[PDB]
This record gives sequence, structure tokens and C-alpha cells, in this order.
Amino acid sequence: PRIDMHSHFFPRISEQEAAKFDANHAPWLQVSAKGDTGSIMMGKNNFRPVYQALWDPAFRIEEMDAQGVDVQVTCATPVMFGYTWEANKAAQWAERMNDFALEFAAHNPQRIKVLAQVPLQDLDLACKEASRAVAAGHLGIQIGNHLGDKDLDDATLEAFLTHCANEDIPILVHPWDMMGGQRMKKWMLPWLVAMPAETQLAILSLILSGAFERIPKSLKICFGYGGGSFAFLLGRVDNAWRHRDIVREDCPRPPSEYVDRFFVDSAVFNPGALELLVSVMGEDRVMLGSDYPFPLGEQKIGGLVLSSNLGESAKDKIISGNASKFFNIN
Amino acid sequence: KPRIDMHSHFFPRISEQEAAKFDANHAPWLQVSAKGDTGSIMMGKNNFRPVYQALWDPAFRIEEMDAQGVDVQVTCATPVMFGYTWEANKAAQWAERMNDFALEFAAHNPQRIKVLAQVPLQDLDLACKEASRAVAAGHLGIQIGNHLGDKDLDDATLEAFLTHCANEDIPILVHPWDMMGGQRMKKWMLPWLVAMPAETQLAILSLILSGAFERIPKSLKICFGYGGGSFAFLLGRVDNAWRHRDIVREDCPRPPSEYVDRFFVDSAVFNPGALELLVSVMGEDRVMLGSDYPFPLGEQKIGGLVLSSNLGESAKDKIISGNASKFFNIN
Ligand SMILES: [Mg+2]
Ligand SMILES: [Zn+2]
Ligand SMILES: [Zn+2]
Repeated sequence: PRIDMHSHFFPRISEQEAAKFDANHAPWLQVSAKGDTGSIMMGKNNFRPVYQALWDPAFRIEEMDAQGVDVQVTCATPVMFGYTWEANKAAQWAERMNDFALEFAAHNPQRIKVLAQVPLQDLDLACKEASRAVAAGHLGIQIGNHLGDKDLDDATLEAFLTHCANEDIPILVHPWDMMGGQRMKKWMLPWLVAMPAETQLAILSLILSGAFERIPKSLKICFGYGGGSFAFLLGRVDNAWRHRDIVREDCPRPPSEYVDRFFVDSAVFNPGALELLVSVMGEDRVMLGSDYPFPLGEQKIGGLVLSSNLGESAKDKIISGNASKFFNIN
Repeated sequence: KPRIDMHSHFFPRISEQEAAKFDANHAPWLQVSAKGDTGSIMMGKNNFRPVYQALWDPAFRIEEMDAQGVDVQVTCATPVMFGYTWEANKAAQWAERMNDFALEFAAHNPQRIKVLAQVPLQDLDLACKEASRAVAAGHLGIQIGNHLGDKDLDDATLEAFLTHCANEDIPILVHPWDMMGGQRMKKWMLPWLVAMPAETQLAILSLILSGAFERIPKSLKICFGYGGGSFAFLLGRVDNAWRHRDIVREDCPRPPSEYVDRFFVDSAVFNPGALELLVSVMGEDRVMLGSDYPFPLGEQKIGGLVLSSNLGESAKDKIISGNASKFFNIN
């Protein structure tokens, strides 16, 4: 069996639909008359051209069959987060998007699973949408590491993760591209540099703030893309904790001891990096993800994990075993 | 078979009143206590950082080197001394002053203490002149910061400076400083833990992805601090993006991973699995032992991580001594 817990979709909306939310700030799908090709737009302009497999659940069950992929977990493309929008507006938007997600999943609920998006800017609306969308069939939630243009240390954020831990709602955290602001303007430097750094920051912020000593152990939380640069830079973080007062201030154990409080996906695009990742997190805490169906997504889903020299026991937890437990999937 | 540490810092005996003449708020100076074993780097009347004697006392430092089995240490300015935001002429006088201090520091024992120079990088012409002057006077190379405000290493001015050093056979160490982030990562030393390895990665990728290595002569000897930051680990993600996205291929003719033959990194990565990955990405010829001595987060036992890693003995030899002897021309 083979579960891919990192993949994305974008609903078949309309330019007019989106306008009633926002005509030049709300995304929408523009499939051309030629329907095996399209684009995501905002108003007049083109945000992003995209493969058909982003929509069309049957078209996807096709690709999932070519690859050895049985169960896919899919979630919102980051464009639709609306974390910068008005709280009740975004709540309405998240509802619609989450409804679209189930539609997309409805094509085949046994092999296509969905996570929901939430209005993360407002605690109460977020908890509410989290609970609602899960009751309606979502296996969990995907949230951003950012929040529009956000400093990611709020105590409402602990409140939120605690709500999810209590309701047995698993969480996937997925990065944004913003940190160096007006540097990194070329060559997708935001994806190559800013994002892995933002993800490391989201993790360390939970660790070094002592959040894990307050969030119940029942919390199931996973960080996309191998947790960014976290695994590689862990040694430096542990060194700092050991030799500097201010690093220990709110975090009573060594930072590397908290790896048992979270998961990461396997999307690190390199054998050596995967080995190191597994060594750091353990074979129980890494889940296969592909970022499907994007160009950057791994071409042979699971190819990396399979091609490695990890134990056969290890390869199985990563390709199926862990995601089964995490998302409660058969 | 000299054991060489190539990443270390010094700070000169500068008085508050001397530093005031350059900048009453932003020029760093050194305040030493009464017993004289400890002190602080200061900035205006503000305390900047606690330090100890090894930073400013070459005699004391030699004793510590003796106790660590370090035969030769290459040392350079503490990055707070860079002054990249100052008015160019003033920064050029500062650099020459600091560079003379460095040589006086090394003059205690120039067989075991080597120095790299700083340059007024905000003015290309003055930077090039200072680089050449300092190396002529006995510096083995230059240490620079990894960016100048919003100018990364791919900026025409920085590529121009690098080309000058390549043509003059002046080795370069690139050190992170003035980390990105803003108001986002103040506490728990996050700028050191997050922004700095990303800054270093960004510096390396800026050279690679802009095609600057196609334009800079192969004779350039350039080393990046702290193992290249998170560069080695994220290099799969970069090669993938290059393979499947055109705007990434734009100015970079070969796959990014192939440009590892154009630079070096130090070994300060605080973890043996990390160091092993580094060496497999870079090659055993392109990693040099550096410790960040004498700062608190510096390696407590110098070379200790390298000796305790799974690397072959020949790789260990190169990392500990051979690579730096060749890079800095130490003999
Ligand atoms: Mg610029
Ligand atoms: Zn993704
Ligand atoms: Zn340093």
C-alpha cells in the first residue's frame, strides 16, 4: 500500500463567483476552451498557469494509478488561504473552499482524502471551521506557517493547536515565501531559501517557546518539505541551547528531544538529505509526500524513499504505515 | 603536518574615545575589566557582547592554541567591525586602522597567527585598493560580509570585487552578518539559528544561479562560513527546481550542484551526520576546519567534531590541515 500525504488541488470556480468575494484578490480557475490546460487568476492577470491534474479528480486517479499511489491526501493550494483578508470574509471563503474540496473528494472518497483550510487570523472562527470541516469528512487541516504578513508567536496559536489536539484533528503545516522581503527577487529564491527557513522557524518557535510543554501530547502535527532546513541545523540549535542562557529560558529540555512531538514529510529531493532526516526524526515520524502534481513535485512518487538504503521496515512506515496512523486511514 | 583553524576572530584594543571619532553610536570599542581576563565589546555607551582575553591578547591566545593542539590560527575581524553602512571614506580609514591592528596582533607570532583583512565594501574602488594593500602588508586574504543591504553577492559591484581578488590571487572568507528577518525572530538567538544559515545559503545560490561563476575566473578562492549554512542540505531542492523551472535555468548553464568545484566551506556544522553530508556534497578537498574561536558558540574542543566523525583518515587530514594550507598558502 502507498499513501501520499502531500498534494494539492484547486477547485473549478469562476471569475464571477470569486468576484462576489473579491474581483481582484480572490483566485479563480480559468480553464480555456481547450480544457486540458488552464490557469489560476485573480482579476484580469494570471497568477499561475497549471496542469489539468490540479483539478479533475478522474484525471488524477489516472496518474495515481500509473504511480503506485493508492490513497492521496490533498489540500488547498496556498493561493487560496486568504489569511490577509477580513476575518468573516475569509471564514465564508474557507467554507466554500472546503466544500469544493469534499466535492473533489466525493469523486472517490476511499482513494482521495482532503484536509481543510481555516481562517487562521481569527481564533474562534478557525476552531469552528476546523471542527466543522472535519465533521463533514475532512481528515484534518492544512495551515500556513505565516498568517498574511505575520510574526508567528501568538498565544492564540497555542490555543488553536490545543483545540485541534483535543478534537483529534491532525494538522499539516505548509510554508510561505516571505522573509528577505526585497531580496530574493529572482530564480525562485523564495522557494529555495525563504520557505525552508520559514518552516525551520515555525518548528523552533514551538520548541524554544516551550509550547510543547503545554500542548497535549495527542497533538498530531506535520511540517511540509522535511521540515525545511530544521534537521540539518538541529546540531547548531542544540549547541546554542547547551551554551547560552537565553536559548534555555523557555525551553527546559534540549531542543532535539522534542522531535517526538511532530512529524515531517519526506520531500527533500536527495538521498543523503533523506537519510539525515530519518536519522533525526526516526522512521516513525516521517511520512511520504510528493507535492503532486506540481513541476517541482517528485516525478516518481516514492521513488526517493524506495531508492534509499533504509531498512525495509523503515520504508514501510514512511510510504504507508505512519500516514495511516496520523490521518486514521484505511 | 600543521593543524590549522581557519575561522576565528579578534578584536583590537580600541578606546571609547577613539571609536567616538568614527561613530559615537555605531563604532565598536573594547572595555576590559579590572583583572583583565574578561571584557565587553561596546557600541556607543551600550554593551554589545561579553568577551574574554583570547579575543584581544595574542600571548594569552597562544597558550590556548597550545592546549588545543592548534599549530596555526587564521583570524579576522569580528563582523561588528565591518562598518558597511558608514560613509565610504570614513569606513576606508576605519578598515586600514583595523587592518593595521590585525597585523600588530599577528606580529606577536606571525608563524602561528595569520590575519585576514576587512575592506570598505560599500565602495568598490576603495575596497579593491584596501584588499591589495592589506595583502601586500602581510594579510593572507580578506573576510567580507555575505551581503551589503539589499545587494547580494550576484550584484555587479560584488562580482567585480570578487574578480579583482581572483586576478590578484587574494583568497576570500565570506561571513554572515546583519541577518534577515526584521521583527520576526528576536528571542532565543533565532537570527543566529535561522536567519544566518539562510543568508549564507542565499549568498552561495546568488553566485550560482546568477551565472556569476561563469564570469568569475576559476582562480577565485572563496570560502563560506559555517558549512555554507543550510546550502548542502537544500541542494537537492535547488537542483530539482533548476531541472523543472525555466526561470531558475535563466542564467545558470550547468546544474547548480556542479558548481561545488568553485568554492569552499568551513566545517563548523555542530553535528557529525551534518558534517558527513557536507563532505559528500562538497568533497573532502573543499572543507576546512574552522571553530569560531574564541566565541562561546565556538567549538569547545577544536577539531573534535572532525575527529569524531565517520570520515576516512585522509579526509580528516585534509580538513584539519591540508586544505587550508593550500587555500591560504600557509607553509
Ligand atoms: Mg538589488
Ligand atoms: Zn506543497
Ligand atoms: Zn565567525
